[PDB]
Amino acid sequence: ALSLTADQMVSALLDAEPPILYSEYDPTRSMMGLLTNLADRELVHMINWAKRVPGFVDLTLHDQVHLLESAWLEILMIGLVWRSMEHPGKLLFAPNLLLDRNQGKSVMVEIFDMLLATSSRFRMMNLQGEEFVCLKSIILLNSGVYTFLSSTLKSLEEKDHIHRVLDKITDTLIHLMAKAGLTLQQQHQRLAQLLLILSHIRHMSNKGMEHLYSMKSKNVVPSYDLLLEMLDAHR
Amino acid sequence: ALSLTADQMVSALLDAEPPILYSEYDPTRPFSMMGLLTNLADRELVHMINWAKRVPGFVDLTLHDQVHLLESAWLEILMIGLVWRSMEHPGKLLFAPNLLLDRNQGKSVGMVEIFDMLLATSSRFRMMNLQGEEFVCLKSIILLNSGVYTFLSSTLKSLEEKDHIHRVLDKITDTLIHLMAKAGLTLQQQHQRLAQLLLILSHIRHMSNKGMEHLYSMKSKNVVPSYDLLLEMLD
Ligand SMILES: Oc1ccc2c(c1)CC[C@H](c1ccccc1)[C@@H]2c1ccc(OCCN2CCCC2)cc1
Ligand SMILES: Oc1ccc2c(c1)CC[C@H](c1ccccc1)[C@@H]2c1ccc(OCCN2CCCC2)cc1
Repeated sequence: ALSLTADQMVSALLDAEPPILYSEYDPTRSMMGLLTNLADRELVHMINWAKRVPGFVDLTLHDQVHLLESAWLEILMIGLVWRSMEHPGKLLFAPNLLLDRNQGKSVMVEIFDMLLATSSRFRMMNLQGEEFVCLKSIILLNSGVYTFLSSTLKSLEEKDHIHRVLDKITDTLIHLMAKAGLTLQQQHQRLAQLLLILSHIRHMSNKGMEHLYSMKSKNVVPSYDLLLEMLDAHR
Repeated sequence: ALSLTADQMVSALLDAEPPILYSEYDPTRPFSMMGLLTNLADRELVHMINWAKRVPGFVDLTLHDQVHLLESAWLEILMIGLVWRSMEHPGKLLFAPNLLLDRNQGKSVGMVEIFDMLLATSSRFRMMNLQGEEFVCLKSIILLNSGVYTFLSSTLKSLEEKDHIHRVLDKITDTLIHLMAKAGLTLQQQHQRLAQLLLILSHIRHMSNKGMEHLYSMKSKNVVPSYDLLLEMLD
């Protein structure tokens, strides 16, 4: 896992990409309903993607669940922002569900606006697909790593492993930038620009989690046990 | 500001550092908690405004954008300051030199949750052996980055403002790399450490959101600094 080359890391991540799902509605002849149904179906595929992120299945089941519990909304969001990049002023939730900010005003527009701004920022930077899949894996590995409130020997080893995998993704990002002919200065500047966007994505997830919690619906935040069930796969 | 050398940037940030304040209580009296922390935070905010104006490039911005940046970043900046001065006190948070608290003392006034996250950040700083020069760079990055994706304006002036902010952020990136090269780190180690440092900022954003949630939940008129209060201090 930690022996992969930069190109091999990229190929692994590109091959692991989840599919783009459609919204489920009768196109012949409810907004939050549609988004929730979409998000729920994406989550199943996200679990498959996560297990194919180099290093992720080396972790205990418990730590895998903790990471996904922390990162799942950030991952949905960065995927949406990536899909939306070439659609200025709109969010491509699905190919049959492309919404502008006005259509967010039915429940939400605050969140829509933050996502739209991220998409624009990605457009301004000319974010590449290879960079995107690196950033998405970084979110998965990083978002929950500081909240392992455990200091068992096992936990120390798990955190050390995660930071080693995060280092390899850093090396990989730098490599893609060197491959594109960027100077050393441009490389570290772009690395920093990309990573700083992750704090905003964290911010957006927190705002969105605040909404889901306020709905006071039993199933709207994925339980540890539900995440456990999807992750704890038999063979 | 964009013409400062790396060493000049560091010197300017080091000289701009705010003082360490004390908690205001009669130490001869029996040992409220939120009251002490709030009084401390309020007095720190005044010095924070002073610090911000000495961050190279910050006063080049419009008053309105300065307020926006501080509105977005002020709790993150208090938190990173806390985590930094707690670095050499494992298991404790050094709110002030006369107010060193462990997690059991956080349980008095949903605070232990926030205490635990702060403690974990301090431990992460400790393990990375974070340096003072690095810390002031990171704090400046928070000030400039946290609000830059939420200006929600695309006037010519706002385009110029965002461009300037990203140029200053780039210079701070250059500065961090130079500090690491000065310390003898290889190019690989430099990029990996830059990444490790910046990824911690997502967790600090997370912590600020959790804390803002508490302050808002108090329903007290002045506990979240208003736009116009920040404007008066920034005049
Ligand atoms: O590609 C995507 C599909 C749907 C979404 C997003 C990306 C980005 C955030 C969205 C959002 C809008 C308003 C409030 C909060 C978030 C929305 C979305 C809606 C609902 C969600 O949660 C539904 C609950 N559901 C239960 C288990 C997991 C999710 C997640 C995301
Ligand atoms: O060095 C510092 C002084 C005080 C603090 C911190 C750092 C870190 C977060 C703290 C916290 C504890 C519980 C909940 C939220 C945050 C607490 C703190 C307490 C109160 C605060 O807000 C008071 C309101 N006040 C009104 C204008 C500005 C702040 C901010 C930070």
